[PDB]
Amino acid sequence: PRYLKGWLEDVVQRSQRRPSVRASRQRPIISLKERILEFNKRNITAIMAVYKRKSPSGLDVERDPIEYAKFMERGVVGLAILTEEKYFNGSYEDLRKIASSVSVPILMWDIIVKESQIDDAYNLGADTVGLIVKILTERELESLLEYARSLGMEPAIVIHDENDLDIALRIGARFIIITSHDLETLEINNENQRKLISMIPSNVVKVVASGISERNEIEELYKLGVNAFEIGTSLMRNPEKIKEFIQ
Ligand SMILES: c1ccc2[nH]nnc2c1
Repeated sequence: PRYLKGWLEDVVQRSQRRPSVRASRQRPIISLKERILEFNKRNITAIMAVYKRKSPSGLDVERDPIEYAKFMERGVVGLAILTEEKYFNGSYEDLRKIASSVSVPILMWDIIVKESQIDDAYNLGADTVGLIVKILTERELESLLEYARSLGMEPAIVIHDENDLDIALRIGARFIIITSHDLETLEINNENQRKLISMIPSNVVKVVASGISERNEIEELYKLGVNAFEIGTSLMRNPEKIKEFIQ
């Protein structure tokens, strides 16, 4: 990984040490990227709900993971499940239970630094993972992107800024998450969001993550050509908002 400081440096060490999990998957991979393109074609709003009990910015909630996933299943294009353990209070067990219990594609949301975590996502039943340009060197991103593809996954490459986007396009990303989360400060910062969306080429499926809490926000972003929307903290607090997002 890159040289890092702070809570991200802690998580990267934790990820580096994390043992490979005993698990095996119960259905073939379903491409999240392709399901997004199918929603788009059907003129259906494509929401990726996130399951997480805690977040480094302070979310703290208890909700049963299988009940949340089944509630969400009919409304979402897919689910992102936290498996990072310390700051999000997730676990691979949450992903094992969810991916065996619902039919929609699953992204395993974690800080991925090594091939064996991608093997963990595959063996736990996930269809894809995020690879974060701020964590990884360009060489490690190329290597992990190819490794994920070799398992039949198309990973989402996560970007925060223009330097990240230049790397994501150079390595041949076809699936990007644009996040407004500042890893320092841990605040939502949308100042570059519109510019970055406008710089993503036609061959790349784009998803936004930015503390979305209103249908109006999704509406405005869809007009800019965003394909799907990662929504986490608002749905963890009020799951019933899924209707407002997709009605
Ligand atoms: C990993 C996987 C998905 C993400 N969405 N925003 N930030 C992410 C990091």
